[PDB]
Amino acid sequence: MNDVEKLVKLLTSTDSETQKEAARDLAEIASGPASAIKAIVDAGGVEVLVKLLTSTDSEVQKEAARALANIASGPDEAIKAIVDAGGVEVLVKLLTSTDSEVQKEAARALANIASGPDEAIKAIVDAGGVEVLVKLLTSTDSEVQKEAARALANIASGPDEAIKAIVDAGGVEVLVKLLTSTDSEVQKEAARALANIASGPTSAIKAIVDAGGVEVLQKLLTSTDSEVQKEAQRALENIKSGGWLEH
Amino acid sequence: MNDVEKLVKLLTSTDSETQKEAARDLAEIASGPASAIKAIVDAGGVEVLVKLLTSTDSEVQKEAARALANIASGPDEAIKAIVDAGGVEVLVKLLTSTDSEVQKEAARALANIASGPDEAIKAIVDAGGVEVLVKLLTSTDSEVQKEAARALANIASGPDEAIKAIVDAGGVEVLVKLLTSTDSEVQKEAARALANIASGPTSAIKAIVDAGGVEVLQKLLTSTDSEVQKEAQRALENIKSGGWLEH
Repeated sequence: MNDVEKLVKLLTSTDSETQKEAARDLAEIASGPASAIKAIVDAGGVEVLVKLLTSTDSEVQKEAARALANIASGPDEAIKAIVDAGGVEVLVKLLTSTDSEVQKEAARALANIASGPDEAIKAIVDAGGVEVLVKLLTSTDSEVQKEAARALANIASGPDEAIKAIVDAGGVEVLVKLLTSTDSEVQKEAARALANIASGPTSAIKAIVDAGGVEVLQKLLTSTDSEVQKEAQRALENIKSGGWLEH
Repeated sequence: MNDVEKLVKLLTSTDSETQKEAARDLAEIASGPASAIKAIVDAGGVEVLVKLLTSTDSEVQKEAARALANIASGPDEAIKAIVDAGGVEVLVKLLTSTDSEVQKEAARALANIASGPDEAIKAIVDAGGVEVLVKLLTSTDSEVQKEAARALANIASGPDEAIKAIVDAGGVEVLVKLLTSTDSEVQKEAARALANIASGPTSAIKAIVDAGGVEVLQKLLTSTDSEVQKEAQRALENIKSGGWLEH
């Protein structure tokens, strides 16, 4: 066995300390090159990490989720490995963990998965992750809010079905509420999510209009944060086009 | 009125000669910069061109379709203008024109539209364009075959639903048959379409396998055409991954 294969073996230790440490080392390795990530994938690390997500020890869950989130930030092949191992359905369940770090890592992993191919986003939608993520937008934990908003923004950059899922879950109204959040990062992600939702079907534009989103986006044109301004402008222009008709 | 607005006005002439000529000049203008294309769009040219598609004069239809195809090769905003004007449903109908030039231009326009955002591809799928395009893959007209295959390849680069539409229409078997076509251009497009279909759901991989596509792609690894080889290799690697599970 090579070094990565040894770490992956330690993930199966019966000692939480050993498990957490192996997952932590794998997470660090995953934060490196795409080649390092491919090493973990070829070593069967994803399947094992996905199993660790079901650990009764939140510490193990958090570290395994963190490793997968780092892996999910790699090549599409890495993301596909996670999806094919059934990792999305499990990460969606961890979104409701009472442990905030588990929630955060789970959301960050889903957000990274959502930055992948349309098939990766579909996996999240089919797993019912959108409705759960929308609920997390109102988490009392700022970090959880940020990751949830970022995940939704990425999901909204996918196919029509993904945006429709956000709309049906009532996410538009919630995201519009977050446009005036004092948490800069949250506001930026909420603005990007809406700009993306606005490039979808006309029905999504209608939801934005109903939520009074046009008036809120208009005020953000004066935001001192250029990223928020930039997203607000893109969202407004998309709204002006009216979205794509559902024929 | 500016020069483009004048041309767009001539499209409504009662003289086919004037109409054809205006559409032809607009097509030429559209083959230029993105700014030139935006000029036509802002002048309301798309709506008018889409109406000309319903002309009883095949000569007018062909020239209007040609102008729209050139327009569709521009910015996503140009493609959206076509979709929002109901141009896709009409172009789909022209695919079955007995006039080969109309078929070719209609297919080329749809192919260009399909190179756009996922919402543009969805419009084609919802209009039932996939099944019609699959039928055109066996057209006795080589050019029509090429445009149809190119359109399907682009459609296959979209969301899961788009690939599923190709599979349900029996397109996979047909595309595999075209892999051994003597028409280089057709073969290249068929290979790209399959490579794209292979990055979809596992069910699409299964269709490729059933069609005996793995063995045909394997033989193309020896093709003297590097593009075919390159697509065959990509398709084979996608097949090896097994596609994305439908959870």
